[PDB]
Amino acid sequence: KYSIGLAIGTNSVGWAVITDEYKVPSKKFKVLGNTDRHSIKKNLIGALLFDSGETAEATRLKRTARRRYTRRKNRICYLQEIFSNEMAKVDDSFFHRLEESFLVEEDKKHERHPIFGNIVDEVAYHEKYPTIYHLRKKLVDSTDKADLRLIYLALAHMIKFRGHFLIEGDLNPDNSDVDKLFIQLVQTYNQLFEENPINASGVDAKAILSARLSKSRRLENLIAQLPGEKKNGLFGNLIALSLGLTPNFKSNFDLAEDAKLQLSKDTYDDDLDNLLAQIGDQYADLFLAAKNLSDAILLSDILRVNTEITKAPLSASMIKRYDEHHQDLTLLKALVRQQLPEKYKEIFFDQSKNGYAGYIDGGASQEEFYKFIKPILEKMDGTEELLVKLNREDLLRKQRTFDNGSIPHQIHLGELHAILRRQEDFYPFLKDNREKIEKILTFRIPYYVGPLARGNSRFAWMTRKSEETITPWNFEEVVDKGASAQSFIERMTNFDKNLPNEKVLPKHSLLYEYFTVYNELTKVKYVTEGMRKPAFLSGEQKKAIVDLLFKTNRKVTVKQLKEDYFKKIECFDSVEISGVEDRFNASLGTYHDLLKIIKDKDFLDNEENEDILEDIVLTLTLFEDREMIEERLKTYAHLFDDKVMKQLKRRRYTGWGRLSRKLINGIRDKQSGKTILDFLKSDGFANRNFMQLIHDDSLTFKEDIQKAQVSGQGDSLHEHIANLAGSPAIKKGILQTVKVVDELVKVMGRHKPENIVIEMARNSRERMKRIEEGIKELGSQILKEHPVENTQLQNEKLYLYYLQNGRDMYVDQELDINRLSDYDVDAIVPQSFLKDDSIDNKVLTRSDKNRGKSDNVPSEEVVKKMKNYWRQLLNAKLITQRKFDNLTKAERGGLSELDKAGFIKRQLVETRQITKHVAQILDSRMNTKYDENDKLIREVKVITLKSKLVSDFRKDFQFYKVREINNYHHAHDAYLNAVVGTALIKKYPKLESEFVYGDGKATAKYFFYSNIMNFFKTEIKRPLIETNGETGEIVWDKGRDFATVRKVLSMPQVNIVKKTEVQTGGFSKESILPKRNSDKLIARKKDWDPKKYGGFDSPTVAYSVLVVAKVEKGKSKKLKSVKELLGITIMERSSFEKNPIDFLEAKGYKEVKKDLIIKLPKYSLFELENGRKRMLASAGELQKGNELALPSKYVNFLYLASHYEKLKGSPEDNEQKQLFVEQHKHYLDEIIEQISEFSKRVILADANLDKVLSAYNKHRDKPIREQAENIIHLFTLTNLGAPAAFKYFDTTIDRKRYTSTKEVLDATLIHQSITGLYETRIDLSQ
RNA sequence: CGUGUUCUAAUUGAAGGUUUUAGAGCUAGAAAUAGCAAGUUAAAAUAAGGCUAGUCCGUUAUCAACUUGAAAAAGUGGCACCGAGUCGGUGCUC
DNA sequence: CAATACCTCTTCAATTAGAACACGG
DNA sequence: TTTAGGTATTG
Repeated sequence: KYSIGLAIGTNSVGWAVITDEYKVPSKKFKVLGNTDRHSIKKNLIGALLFDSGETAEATRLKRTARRRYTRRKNRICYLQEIFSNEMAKVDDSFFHRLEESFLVEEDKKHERHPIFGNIVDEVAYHEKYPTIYHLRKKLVDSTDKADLRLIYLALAHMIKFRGHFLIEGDLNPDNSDVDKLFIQLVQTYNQLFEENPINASGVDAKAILSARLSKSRRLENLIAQLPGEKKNGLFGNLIALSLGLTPNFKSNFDLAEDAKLQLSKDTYDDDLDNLLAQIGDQYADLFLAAKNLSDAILLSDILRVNTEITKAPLSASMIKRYDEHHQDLTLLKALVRQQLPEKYKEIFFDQSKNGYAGYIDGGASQEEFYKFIKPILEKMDGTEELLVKLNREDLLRKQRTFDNGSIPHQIHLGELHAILRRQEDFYPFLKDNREKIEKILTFRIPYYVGPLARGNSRFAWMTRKSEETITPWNFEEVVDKGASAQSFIERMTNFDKNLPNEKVLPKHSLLYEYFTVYNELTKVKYVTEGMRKPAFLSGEQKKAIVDLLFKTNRKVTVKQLKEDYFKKIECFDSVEISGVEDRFNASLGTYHDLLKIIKDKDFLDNEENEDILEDIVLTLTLFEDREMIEERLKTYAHLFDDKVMKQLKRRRYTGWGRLSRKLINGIRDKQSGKTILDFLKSDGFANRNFMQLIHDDSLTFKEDIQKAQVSGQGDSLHEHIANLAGSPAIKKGILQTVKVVDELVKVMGRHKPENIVIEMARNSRERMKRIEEGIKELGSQILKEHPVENTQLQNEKLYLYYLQNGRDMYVDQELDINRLSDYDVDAIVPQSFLKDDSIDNKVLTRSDKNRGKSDNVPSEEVVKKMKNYWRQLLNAKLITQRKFDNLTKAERGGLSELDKAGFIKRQLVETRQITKHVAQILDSRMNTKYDENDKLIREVKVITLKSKLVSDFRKDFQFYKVREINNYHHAHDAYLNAVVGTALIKKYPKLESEFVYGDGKATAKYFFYSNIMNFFKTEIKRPLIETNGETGEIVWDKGRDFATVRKVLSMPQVNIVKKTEVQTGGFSKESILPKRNSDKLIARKKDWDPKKYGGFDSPTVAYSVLVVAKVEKGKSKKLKSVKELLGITIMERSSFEKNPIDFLEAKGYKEVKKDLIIKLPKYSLFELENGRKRMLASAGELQKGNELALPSKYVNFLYLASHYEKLKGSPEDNEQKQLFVEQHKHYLDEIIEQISEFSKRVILADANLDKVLSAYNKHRDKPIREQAENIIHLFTLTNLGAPAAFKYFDTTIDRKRYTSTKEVLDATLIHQSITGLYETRIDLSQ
């Protein structure tokens, strides 16, 4: 006789229970435990809060990291295992010192000095070769045998930090001189293209190409010197290509299909080559000439140093940085001595202040130290060159800085190679292992290979040819690499909804194509002059149509049918076709795709070869990497010409279908012995449809399927709640709410509800890049003209201006950067139709009156001027298809009366699909009973509501919601949603299809919805009491019921249950604190004394536990008795559970009482004394446990007082509210008295409270809007949970935390329900 | 069907940061002190660590209590009424 | 004791897959 | 992107 309404949010879940007259019931419960009480009475409405659920994204980037860090450790491992024999010969302990290089001299086992043991020599190496990049030049240059331990020393370093694989190819650093290389291209292109000849013109190609200027520009700067060549003309692309780019010369050679080329991209050498043959072999020389330049320029940025001396440029550059520090370090210090020597300690000796002494020795970034000395360099004179260097960002470089990593790995490998070649003569073992050693630097598992697991990884999927250990060297052979690649993908791709078991067919499969075609053809009607009835296409006719027309054309069209087949074959001079649009919707595209590739039409037609064409496409869809693609294209390799095969690889396919293969031809109807495809071709008489067939009872197809949906019988609840497409947090809530219902029903005597009413409610650097790119494609200097910062664009009217590129969207005029305030944000589509605050639906222009009518999308006039302008933006990606299409819409017709009706509806019916399964799951769990007909006995209605019913209802009925006062409102919001949705479908059963779950003309529809919520009101002239005119049933009573709502709303006691959740996650703050004398510090590794070595700190605690036990005090070690809290940290927790006592004793607690220990999750609740209540938060601290049941009038009063966004109300009413603000303006004192009395009673943090009071007291003069909003601010001290910062108008009130758990220890412990209804109460004295 | 954004799940890379150690500091001066020279680099751990010993796994999800289960998860607590500062009383069942 | 006041690893690359949602045709 | 438990500091 009751109904349950619930609110499901990210962090909260609101529930309620309602009588037959919208009252809320009031039951007396039991209370297990030792306390005197044996029952308590509580209301039937409330909210269960919790911590927001957390996504796996951080954890995965952890998962990734750990797999990542160790592999790098492994590379440093293979060098040693290569080296071990020859290193012991040379040195016994070199490797041992390195492993133990970290340990303290006292704990050091071998000689402290890693490289040579001796103190004297190590000093020597460090001063001939002071930075490891001084050593890296030597052994790529020197032709004199060198100490092996220096050689390994070089090698690991490159391997440990190796360079990025963004670019894959081979680099011959014979490319140092760009001018020479470029000039050589001018030559070979002239020879190729005698008719139009370039002139080199003495461009500082090295100078032009070399420069930092943006990549697109340089090719422009180069073509600005040429005497009159087009940018996109053949030369231009080539030039553009060497600089990393993906130009296109398809337009100069008019290839039918676009021919796009990146040197960097893996698919280049063939790609040009696959292309190159097609333009003649002659050019091929031209591109290589281009690559050779690319190599010389490509590396240009890492070193501008003359190539000619050095075969190891990148490292040589670092030597350069070192020298350019030294003399600028002498000259700075020297200059400071020359002027302002007095302030010289701060700059160098003192770490703290960002001084150079800070820079080397303190936590001072390169950007933190460059902006410290900026005044000083300026303030000083004679430093002018110095200033120039800094502005360049070159002032005092360090060898490791954030940027490196635009160093490709192929010079780090360019330099590994030079060393081995250099010294393999001295040492035979290198030539034996040069390949291995290079392969260590070279080798990266691909993504599709996955973790090299052996059956123990939830994550990995690869499969093994040989079970021997995998080493970079043996890799291809051990891993079933291709097969593994098909495994990568076949776990993230779909299964048929109809058939769970069969994995979905790829999109470009011929069979889907013979299915789509034969299906769209099944309902073609045709008529001619002679016939009585227009009739279906016959089986003979369809096959004839598919074979002739479709197999001959990509697209088959209506008059292709009329004249090509009927006239040609059936000779109907003229015909009428009912079935189709201008052309058939499907096409036999894949059939056509192939015909071009292999040119054997009968082959495609032949049935026997048909499983090849699906295992061609399943392999062509399935794979990304062209080398990978080849492997399974060998299996069918024998038949085709070699020339085709090369062609075959290129046309890769994408996307996947929804239909399987046993469906389309998989299953056979028993009586008729035909599969759907069979059915589709040749259903005699009526031509049944896929949909039809799947519901033809006469047919077995529905029946057979029936088993398929059933198999596995669904899955248990979280197994299902964790597969719904949505927020991780939202799913957590979805679960929690059902755990509420099964109680609320359990509570209501296991009596199922009449109605269950559900609601759900609804980047800093992202803005920077999108603009960054957009201007670049646009090429405007507007970004240059005015620059801005990454922290600035959370303000739209600023941010919008940039996407619009400083021009009026509706006006074609430039914009005032400074006075954005005068201008107006305009939402393209009016808010009344839809509520959109997105960058997608907003625009900024001076006046929002130039778009057009208030009541429509921007006017035809607006589109005409700037439709074109809107294209530059879309291409720039400065706007979007959603943003664009609406903007251009008016030429599509402005929103039709049909459109408007649609928006007004969607405000009220929830079409959000995440809120659907949730609705569905309730129905399924709730209604299990089955009637004699297959039909379902729906005994609980489910209802989904949009927020706007309830949110508006408070606005129009004096039920205002102030979130800030209390956590209560999340619970009122079920109640309202309960009675709203119950009373709705008691007046309009017709809407039950829309509002409840289970199976032009618009203008009126607009009316029907807009006024739907009228009936509650007395005047809009409505009768007080509502009814169903059909059933003679009462639904509403304006007088009695409204009063009831107020009675429910202001109820003093609501159930508010912070979920007790055990803490999880990282053990402690990731930061590694320096060695300290603290027992707080945690030893980073099991041997490493943090007093000695440094450690972590700040461990989080998965749950605390009360030990009532004894410890010894004093020399006597007398055993006293304690009862304290011991938090068990998350490193510790695993250890605890194996045995607590042994673990507990270890801490030193003695004669621990085994039975007494009680696990306490974070957020546990104790009520001590006055009814002041507290939630555990950490072992040492507790949280505000109390809620404020503010009498409503104060709740109502404030909402108006804050006066949010001024007033949105209808004008006459606004007068009505105001007097009451100041009739009851004295209420403000009442509120403070309400906080003031309560704060004294429960919050119990007086030291602050006087402080708070005073702020209000001296601000009595200030207006209510000011004072009024702020009092709302002041609620923050009050609120359930943990202290945070807050202020009155300018006065900031710091928090007061609760610093020990002692006061809990002889107090009540409350273990409540998932609802707060059932409790068990524990008086802690013992 | 086409397209596009957004968000989620997985995999495979790069660059910094941090932490002890190694880069013979000197000149005075009994000393705290005070004069100047030096600084740019490397090694190593990078969740403690687990057994299934992999170039594997190690921060998501799920969690009142009590009886019971390995775990999953099943089982446990009268009703009415009048009233309201976090549930208080009444009558009834019991 | 419990009042104040500081601290909290970061920023980039590449590849697949699928909902969900909103424009067009 | 800011909270809200851990840390040692000062009165």
